[PDB]
Amino acid sequence: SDVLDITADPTTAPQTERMMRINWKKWWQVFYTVVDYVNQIIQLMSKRSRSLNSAAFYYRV
Repeated sequence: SDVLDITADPTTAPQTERMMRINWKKWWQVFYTVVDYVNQIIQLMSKRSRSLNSAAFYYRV
């Protein structure tokens, strides 16, 4: 066999293959962190479901 022939680098865009892989790696990292932040916002917006009921029932002493 040999590594100088089996699908060499004629038009398989190998260099771009590795560069693209790195792009998805980072995009995913910032993506997981960005998505988490959004979840915190939602819960923060829906947290107003029974707030007044939490203080009235939590302050009944």
